Amino acid sequence: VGSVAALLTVVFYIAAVMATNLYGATFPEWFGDLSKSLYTLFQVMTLESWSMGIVRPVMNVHPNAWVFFIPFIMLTTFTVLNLFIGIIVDAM
Amino acid sequence: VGSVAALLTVVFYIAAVMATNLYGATFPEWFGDLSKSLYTLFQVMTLESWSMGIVRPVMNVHPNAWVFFIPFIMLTTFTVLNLFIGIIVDAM
Amino acid sequence: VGSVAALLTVVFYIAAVMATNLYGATFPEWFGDLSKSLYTLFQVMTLESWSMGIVRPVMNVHPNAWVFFIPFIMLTTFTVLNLFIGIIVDAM
Amino acid sequence: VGSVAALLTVVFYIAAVMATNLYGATFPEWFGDLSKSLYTLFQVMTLESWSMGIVRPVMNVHPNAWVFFIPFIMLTTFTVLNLFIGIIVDAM
Ligand SMILES: [Br-]
Ligand SMILES: [Br-]
Ligand code: NA
Ligand code: NA
Ligand code: NA
Repeated sequence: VGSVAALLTVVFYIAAVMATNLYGATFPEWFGDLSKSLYTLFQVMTLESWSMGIVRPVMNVHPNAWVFFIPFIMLTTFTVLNLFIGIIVDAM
Repeated sequence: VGSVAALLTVVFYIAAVMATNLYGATFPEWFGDLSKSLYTLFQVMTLESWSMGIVRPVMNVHPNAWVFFIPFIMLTTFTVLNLFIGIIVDAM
Repeated sequence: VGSVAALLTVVFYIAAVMATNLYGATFPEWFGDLSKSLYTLFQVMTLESWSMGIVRPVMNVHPNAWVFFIPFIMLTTFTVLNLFIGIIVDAM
Repeated sequence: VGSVAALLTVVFYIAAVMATNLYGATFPEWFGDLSKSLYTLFQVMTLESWSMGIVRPVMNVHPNAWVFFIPFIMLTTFTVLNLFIGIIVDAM
């Protein structure tokens, strides 16, 4: 469980650094600093307004933004589910 | 199953009291009384418009609001999933 | 699996009849006929805009609407998850 | 796991071709080409704004659009969950 939880933290910090660099200047409310980026990527992970609210407005400036966000979703959504199931099975 | 269901009820009432106190005055439609608070925190748990609809408007007045909401989500989303899986396994 | 799938169909039709009757006149686009109601309740089940998009506008006319929708969500979200897990385990 | 992952890829490409053909002319931002279609159908799968954001605007032009989208959701949401659970069990 600890290895999976540490993997997600490292992935979350690398992604939030990457997103600050890529979309910070063009989208400062969502990715203007590391803290705004970490909060936004958490929102993207929970799936909340990920496309209509964040990704589509971003893609109008950065067409390839889907190469960042879609894999981020596919990985974090799998890892979180694997972490929760892992913690539940270990507690049993 | 009963212990997990009781844990969530106690956590839900403490959070909705806390939210009434913190955000009630500045956001009365969402946290103006305990009943509005319990409804909103349920909506936050289901992930529905949690960030674009509630948390981002709140953070514009209370910058640290994420310290309340993010852990609330992480805990309730884990507990509910643990309660549903627990009820399914016990029925088998 | 068949018993769970039949339980959800009966619950979905009873709810969609109830919602047509209760909210049809005041909210015709969402519950004006049985077909619009069945579609809306499916959207409510997937959690999509359930509160900001449907339930909050409804509650402004019908304050108690949460007594219908919250249990509907709690039941269908549990049943669907139980049906999917049940179908997966039976296939193994 | 490989058979389930290949089934989803074939289903995703057939659906995105079908959606390009059906809704491309009337809704070009969402289904104007295969690339836009594949992105939108992924967003529909994650449940993000599927009804208020995409399906309801589409249904105002194509009333039967629900015959495409509802089964697409029911199938992909089941398959993805079956793929993730399958990958987790195989890793154990
Ligand atoms: Br989470
Ligand atoms: Br479903
Ligand atoms: Na959602
Ligand atoms: Na969801
Ligand atoms: Na939403």
